[PDB]
This record gives sequence, C-alpha cells and structure tokens, in this order.
Amino acid sequence: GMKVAVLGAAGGIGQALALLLKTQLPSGSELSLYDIAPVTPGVAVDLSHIPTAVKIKGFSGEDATPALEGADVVLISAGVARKPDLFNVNAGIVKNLVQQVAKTCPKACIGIITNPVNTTVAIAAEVLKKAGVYDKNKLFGVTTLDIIRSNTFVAELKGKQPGEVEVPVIGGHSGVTILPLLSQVPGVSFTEQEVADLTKRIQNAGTEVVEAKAGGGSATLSMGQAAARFGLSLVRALQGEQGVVECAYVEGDGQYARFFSQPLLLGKNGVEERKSIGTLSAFEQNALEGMLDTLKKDIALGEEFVN
Amino acid sequence: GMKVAVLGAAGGIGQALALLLKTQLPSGSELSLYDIAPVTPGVAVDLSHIPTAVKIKGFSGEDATPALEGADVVLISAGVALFNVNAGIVKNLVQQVAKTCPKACIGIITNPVNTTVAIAAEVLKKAGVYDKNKLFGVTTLDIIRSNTFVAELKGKQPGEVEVPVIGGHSGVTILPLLSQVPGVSFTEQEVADLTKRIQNAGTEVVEAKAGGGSATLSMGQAAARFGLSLVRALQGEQGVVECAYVEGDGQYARFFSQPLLLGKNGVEERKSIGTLSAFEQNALEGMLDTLKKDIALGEEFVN
Repeated sequence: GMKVAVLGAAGGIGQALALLLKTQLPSGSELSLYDIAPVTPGVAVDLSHIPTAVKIKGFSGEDATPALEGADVVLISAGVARKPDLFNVNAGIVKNLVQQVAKTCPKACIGIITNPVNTTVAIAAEVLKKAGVYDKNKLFGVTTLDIIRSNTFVAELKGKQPGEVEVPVIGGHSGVTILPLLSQVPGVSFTEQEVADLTKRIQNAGTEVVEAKAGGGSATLSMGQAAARFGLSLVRALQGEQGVVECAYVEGDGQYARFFSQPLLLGKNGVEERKSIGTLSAFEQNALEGMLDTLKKDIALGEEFVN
Repeated sequence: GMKVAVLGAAGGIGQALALLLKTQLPSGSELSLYDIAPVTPGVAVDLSHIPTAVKIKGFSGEDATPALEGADVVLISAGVALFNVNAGIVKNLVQQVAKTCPKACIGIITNPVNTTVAIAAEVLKKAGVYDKNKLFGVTTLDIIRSNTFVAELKGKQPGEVEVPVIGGHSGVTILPLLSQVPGVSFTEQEVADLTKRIQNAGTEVVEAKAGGGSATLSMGQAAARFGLSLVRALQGEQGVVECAYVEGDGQYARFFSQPLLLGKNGVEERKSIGTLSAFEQNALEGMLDTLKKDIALGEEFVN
C-alpha cells in the first residue's frame, strides 16, 4: 500500500495533518509519524484507535529512518512555525531530515511544509543533488495554504460557495511573492480596489490569526488542512487518478526564478506537467515583476547554505 | 442552518473536534468556539481560512453567551483531559447553557462522563429547563475503539464494523456487546481479551506517549462522529442510531448508555440492549454498584 511519512508529527501542524490523513487516506494506505519528541509513538497509538483502513505507527528520537523505510510520500513539517530568523533555526532541521530521505527513500515525493518554503525547498534540492538522487519532478514546496485562503476570501467577498471557488496562486509562499491570480477566477469579476485589498489580505493572512490569538500561537489547523489537501492530491495522482492539479513551488523552466509556484498536473512520477500561468492582468503583471528580486534572493539563501 | 457550540475549544480535544466539524458540518452550518483560554478567537480565525460553508467565530473571557446564542448543539470538552476541577467547570458551563440556549442538545465530553452528566442534569433541573431527551454523555470513543479492535482481530474492514457498547464510560462500566456484532462470532477467550483491551484502551495511549499526554485526536474524532450524527438527526434524517449515556427508564441505573434512535428533539427512542451473553450479563451485574456511585457523586456535587 501507499505509504506516507510525516516528519514533524508532534507539533500542532503535524498532529492536525496526521489526523486528517488517518481519516482520509485511501483504504490500504500506511502512515508513519516521526518527531524528536517522545510523545510521537503515542500520537500514532491515539490515531490508531480510529477505525479506518490506514495502518499507523510513530517514532521518536534522533533517527527518522524507521519512519522513512518504504515511504512513497514524505511531508516535512518539522521546525519552528511561522508567526506573521526563521531560516536561522529551520535550515539545519530541513537539511538533516532531507539527508535521511535521500538515504532511505530517495524515490519518494517530498513535500516541504517547513518555512520559509521559498528557501527551504532550495536547501532540500541541493541536499538531494549532493546525494545524487535529485528528481526535480518529486520535490514540492507546499503553498496550498495560500490557495485555500484565497478561495475562502474570494467566496466571502463575492457571495459564492467556498468549496466551488478555486484561485490559482503563483510565485512563492511569503509576502509579495504570493500572487493570487484573481483575474482567472471563472464567473467572478473584481474591481482594481478589490484586487489590491484581497491581494494584501492574502499576503498577510497569518497576521489575522496571530493577532486574534493575542500573540499566543500560529495558523496550525488551517496549515494542517492545507498540507492534507496537498498530500491527498499527491496520493491520488500517484495511484493513477487523472486530472489532479495543484499549485506548488517546484524547480521549473526558470523563466521567472529557479523555483517557482505554478499550476501542476500531477501523476505517477510526481509532476506530470508544469502548466502555463496563463493570461495575467495589469495588476498581476506588475506584482510578478515586483517580486522576482525577492524570490531569487530567497532561493540563493538556501543554495548557499548547502554549497 | 444548524449551529454547534464547542465549549473547551482551545484544548487538544477541542481543537481536533473543531477542525473536524469545520470540515464536515453541512454547508450552511454555524460553529462557535468558546474557551477561557485567550487564544480561542484566533483558533476560530485559523479555522475560518478553510473554504467550507461553515461560519466560525471564537470567543473567550468568562461569558459563553455569544457562542451559545442560537446554538442547537452544545459540545462540552472543557477541563482537564481532576474531578473537583472538572465538576466546577461543567457546572459553570451548563449554567450558561441553561440561560442562553435551554432547548439545545448537550453533549458532555468532559470526564468523568459517568459523573459529569449527572452534574449537568442536576444543574438543568435546578434551572427548570431539563429535558432528559437532550442531555448526552458522549461515549462514542468506546464504540470506535471496539470497531477498530474487532476489525483487526477478525480481518474485517474497520469502517464496516459497528459494535454496540452499553453501560458507562470508565473501567468496568464499559460493556461492549461483542455477542451482537453481525456476522462475527468470538470465542470466550477473545471476548475476555477484547473486553479488557476496550476497558483500558486509554492507558495504551498514555503509556505510548511516555506519560506526555492523553488520547486527544481519537477523542476529537469520536466527539465529531457523535456531533455530526446529532446534527443529521436534528435535520430530519431517519434511522440515525448512536450509543450514548442518557437518563432513561432507570432499569439498571439512573443514567445508562444504550443504543438511541435520534430525532428532531434529541432522543427519539431509547432502544433495548437486546439479548446478552452469559459473559455480558455478568459484566452488566458486576458494574451496577460502581455506576450508581458515579452518578451519586455528580448529584451530590450540585445538591
């Protein structure tokens, strides 16, 4: 059966992700949880009492190898969560875990959730290259939280059903690199003021969470849901479902930057097709040009950490 | 347009329950979160970014009223996941239910359920609003554990196994009716071993967590299953059956968990526990005194 490993499973994001995967992965799947914290085997035992046909086991300590054996998908959510310096703490965590993936399940698809995604995916790529196992079609920066936020905010503004709205989001995963393509939402039109306001809201949405928590936490549950949506889409594609499309941050043709988020057709090899970003409005063209320097610097930060 | 209030929403159980309800309640539902923890408004904002047609708002401070206004279902998962701590919390919150949404269905998740449901009933009776068809001790975790363990032992698909569980929610008061699992027979030894495992399954989790926590995610899932079943029945679905701990006819104890047909006013019919095996009959007789003491503890706390 299809095996998914979650590295970082003891944190708030990882536990939410693990709950959603235990309850939504296809029958016959396997789920392995890993984190440093010794609670992790018991997080898995907790989830193992839920009557779905998903086998689940958990592991703790310094070695992620037993969770990674036979993994088809590896989701990495370890490290410090973003609360809108992060590179300073998470860079080594990502490098250590991707080194273990490269040794144990180098053919797995790898979803990097750990932030800053724009940089940590570049770290992962250079680690995999140094190990001689890098497959650009199998390494993803998980940007899905930007998409599900965009869907929610567009649906609310325009009175649509939220589950029926799908906004393409391109670029990167932080600040001005997040570009929602509002001009492409079918059946919906936006004034230029609505576009500027919605784009700013999407680019700063995590601050709504932090402020409403009075500084006491981050957006853990919606990040778990976004990561679960991405992981479940990847599993559906790896099992042969057709037409599975997700935006994610991947190494592409390099037209805008070495790594860039765009709509992807997924398949049994990971990325099946990098789809065109399409026709952009004047606002979107300016936003795209405006964040290229930032995105390239984010990428170089990760490349230079390894090399 | 059903509205569900979760009291205790900032804890581990509450956040898992809230995530599952935000993603699974019918389109057009409303979800309110309340917890004295100051993070709670932001737990709701976090969940509000998920694109489902479920309006969600969170509330803190001492006043649960804004979360309870218009609520059709109130799930209480507040407190420590001990008795004197949780007893006062349940009394406080059920008082607020009594004053704000006295016709809501109330699901008590806060443990010890055998006792905290009795506290809730006595609070509601004092306020003059009690409806024994609308107060439930949520025992669903015992059922989904039983389903998991039976399916593994017998090589069944876990989602196709449903085990009735009767009695109470702790220790020897948990009685899984393995004799009633359709298409499956168990040896005497299998019954003994499965019953012991089900009665002590929480300790499995505590020990595997190296003493660093309790069952939170499976309790969230069990509470979500119960809450979603209740919402379905309140919206007119026929044939929705769940085991839960309720004030019934008193044949065995004042409060007792048995299969319930749910409906538009909460309990529609308290179903018979059926025919019991010799093992099940002895287990039922053996825990009645414990269950009655659990109930009296809750009654005395209020009275």
